[PDB]
Amino acid sequence: SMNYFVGNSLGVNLTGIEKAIINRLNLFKEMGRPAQCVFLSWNRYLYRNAQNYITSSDYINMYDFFQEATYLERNEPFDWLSYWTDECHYTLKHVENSHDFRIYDQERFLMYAHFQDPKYRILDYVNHFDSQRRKVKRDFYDVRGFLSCSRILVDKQQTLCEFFYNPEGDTKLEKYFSYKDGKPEVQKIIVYYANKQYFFNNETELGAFFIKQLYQHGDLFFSDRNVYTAPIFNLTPESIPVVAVLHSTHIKNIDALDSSPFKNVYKAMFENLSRYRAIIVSTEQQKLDVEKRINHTIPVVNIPVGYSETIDTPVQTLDQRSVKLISVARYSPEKQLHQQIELIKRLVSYVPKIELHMYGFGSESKKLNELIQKYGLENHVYLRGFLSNLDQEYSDAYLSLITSNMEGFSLALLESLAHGVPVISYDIKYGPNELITSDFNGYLITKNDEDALFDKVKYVIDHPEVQQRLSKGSLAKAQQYSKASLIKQWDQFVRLILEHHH
Amino acid sequence: SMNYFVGNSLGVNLTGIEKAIINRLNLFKEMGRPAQCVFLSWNRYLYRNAQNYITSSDYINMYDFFQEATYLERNEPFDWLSYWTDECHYTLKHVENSHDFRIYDQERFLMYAHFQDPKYRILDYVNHFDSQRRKVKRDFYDVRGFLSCSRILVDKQQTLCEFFYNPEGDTKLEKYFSYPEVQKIIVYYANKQYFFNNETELGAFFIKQLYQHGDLFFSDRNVYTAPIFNLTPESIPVVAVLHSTHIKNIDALDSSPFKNVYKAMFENLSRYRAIIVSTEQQKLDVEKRINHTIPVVNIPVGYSETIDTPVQTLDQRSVKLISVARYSPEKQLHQQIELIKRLVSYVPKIELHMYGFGSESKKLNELIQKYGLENHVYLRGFLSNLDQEYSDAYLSLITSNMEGFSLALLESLAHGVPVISYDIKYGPNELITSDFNGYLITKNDEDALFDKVKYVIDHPEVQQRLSKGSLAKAQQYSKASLIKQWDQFVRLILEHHH
Repeated sequence: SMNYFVGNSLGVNLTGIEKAIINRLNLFKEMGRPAQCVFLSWNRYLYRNAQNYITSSDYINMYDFFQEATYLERNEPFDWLSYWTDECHYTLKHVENSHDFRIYDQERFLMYAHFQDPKYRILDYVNHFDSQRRKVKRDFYDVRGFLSCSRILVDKQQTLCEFFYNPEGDTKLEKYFSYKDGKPEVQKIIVYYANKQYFFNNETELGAFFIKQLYQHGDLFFSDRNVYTAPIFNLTPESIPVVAVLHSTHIKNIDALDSSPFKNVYKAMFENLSRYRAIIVSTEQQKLDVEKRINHTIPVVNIPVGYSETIDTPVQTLDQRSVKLISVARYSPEKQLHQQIELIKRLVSYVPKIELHMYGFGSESKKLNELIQKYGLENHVYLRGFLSNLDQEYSDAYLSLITSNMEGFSLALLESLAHGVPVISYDIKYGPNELITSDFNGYLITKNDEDALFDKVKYVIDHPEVQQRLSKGSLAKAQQYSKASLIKQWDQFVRLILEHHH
Repeated sequence: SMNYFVGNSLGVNLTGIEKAIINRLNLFKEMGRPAQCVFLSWNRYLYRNAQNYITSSDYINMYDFFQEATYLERNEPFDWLSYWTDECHYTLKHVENSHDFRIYDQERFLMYAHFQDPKYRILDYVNHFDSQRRKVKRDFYDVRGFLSCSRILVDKQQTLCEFFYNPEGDTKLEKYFSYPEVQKIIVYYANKQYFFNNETELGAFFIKQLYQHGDLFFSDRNVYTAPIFNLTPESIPVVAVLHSTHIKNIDALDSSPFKNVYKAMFENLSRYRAIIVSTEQQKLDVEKRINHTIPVVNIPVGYSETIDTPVQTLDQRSVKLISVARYSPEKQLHQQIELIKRLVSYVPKIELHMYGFGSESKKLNELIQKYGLENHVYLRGFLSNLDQEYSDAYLSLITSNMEGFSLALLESLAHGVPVISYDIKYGPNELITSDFNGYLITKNDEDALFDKVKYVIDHPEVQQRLSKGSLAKAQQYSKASLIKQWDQFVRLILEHHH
């Protein structure tokens, strides 16, 4: 019996869903339930992107599966350069300011080679040219070393068809494209599997075929990238049990709970709820809203998307020479970080040793820097940019701020609570109510009530014994989200879902 | 050491060059010199055409070579319809008036299939369709049963590229097209990749792989093979064979341009060890024209086979004239009909049988009706076997304005049938000595034709003597005489090359 967490891919910078799937895999491994990540998209770098987080046997990519490259690792290094010069007698001309080379057979231009690294150890692509220097084919290499896909071009280097190979060079898939809105769109897929040919019109049908090949009685699927995975599961038999996992607000308009359309990404799942054994959400609050909206037609369960490590590091080493306020938030409009500048503008009068450090990045940085300069707050408000590790930043933090008009469950806030940093947040869906108990580990403020925000922040600055009480509540709150609590939640859920299904 | 006879392919109906090549192969095996026909064009029906003439071990096709399907025989039958329904669960809808099918997966139209046989044991081709019914790919099957080439289509079913497979389905060649001509050829050979701009370069590459020190090449289909040989090294010995007149107009020996099919050869004479022609008469013309730049050698393009049928069983009942000639303008066959219109008043039981086919059928047959000669002149059409037709043949007629070495003439002479021919190039002078085995007549002199034909009919003792000369002329062009000429030529060509 295998648990499959179905997403799309892994990027160089992991998304929220990608992290959620990897975290869930690590819990199932600790727990001792077999689990694997399932990836759908063709990604010839996926093995590189996965290397720092999961083992080869921890995932199945759909294209790797039909290419007979599932569980395959990196080949011995190959020096294409010596092969082309010593064995093939080609002339290699380096392209300056690149890891590229033009390949000639005497005066005849044959190929343009791109290497990923400047040591020329990772071949990326090789373009082929005809007698008129038309680019007719592109060979795309997997980071593991094998030729993954040849792309046949027409007209102005438009994609016509693609052939996907196993590591030995046998064709295992073919895709044919027609252009729509200036982009290639799949019109046909052929697959060589089980000594047969199979035919599909699109990647959703191919996806559905792939799910059916994985499944054995006892297995359980999680639909984690629902924009892609729900249409797939919708083309599979109800005998295959699947749980829909929501990673964001379920509706376009959070203030019209009953009547807002569902988010476009969840539309295919919500329009076929009877397909799904349950929905998982991150917060009790979202659970109650979704259950109400779908009239309890299937079970809805809240399971946090991550867990807290108990901290051994120095915690709360404060001094009264600096009052340090923190925000861990993308510099995006929804976070309303300008309001935190306005708060410090008002507060500095009453203690001028105040500092606000804002950890994140995005489009709003220019506007935030202007306001800082405008208010003369350059020795008080810092845009700290992105910091992968925040652990030293939490030790002297007095208080976290959230001024967002919308939220999701925050692993960032969970980590700052594990470090004993209390928080004052607008009362907005979803996540703040999950991680904040009024007067226990922080305060919830009426959305956009800057005056109430000021009064509450000032109250905690004026009452360090209240700060210390809230800090102890922050440690206690974080400990409810332990590795062991999450395991127990996951174990019980999987047990009950399978019993009901069978 | 191998002898290679390089043509292009084998049609349904073998051409002159194709028969010449197979005939020459037979001779070489008989004398104990290894010989193989070499073919160039992709032809997934080639094994079917070769079947009744040569074994698979007697030829190398260039596409077969790189597809690892040379010396490969027909695959054991395999039921496509039992695969598509029982193993694949597809649905087939027959198309009216065809050996075709539409393959559907449930309601989904996937493929258009096309067989040869009504036993549907020989797949021809399968068209693949996308979700919008666009024809994306055509699969072309070898008559031997393996999938040979997939063609990828774009736009208005235009050829973008083609993939050639070995029988196990490995890609061995790729071709890329712009508008449709080849701009690129990839071949997977000897554990690497070779690149060419066109099929002439692919041709030269193929020749270089075939050649081992001591082999000899013959260039038989020169319009294709000369340009190929022109891109191969001089260390590879090749002889050009001319199977026809070398110039567009035979009356301008000095000034006439070379035939288009022979240009690339004559414009690179030093590449060739020699030229072979069928007649001494042609040899002397070509030698003169090229200022003896390279040897020219006359070797007949066939031989007189041993007689296994009765000969010269004549009867006063009927005087049987024959013509063994394509029904073409150059054979000027109406002249023989005219000859009969004139003779029939002197020889009431004369008959003329004309064996052949071509454009002139209707004109000739109407001329017979016009002269009331339906009891006297027969358009016999094409006969595979003419052995029974010669036994009662009094004489053969050639009234052509132009000829080549005639296998037909050699056959009828081997049957003791003397011949009255116009004295035109080339072939008659080779095979006819006047007053020995027949008479040579001034071209288009129909009065002189009438005079000699009537003379031989009026004097049966003359016909008997010209018959004994016919058997003797045929004996001179025996298989063994032809063997000895080829044997010495090959040995002498190779001797001088090394």
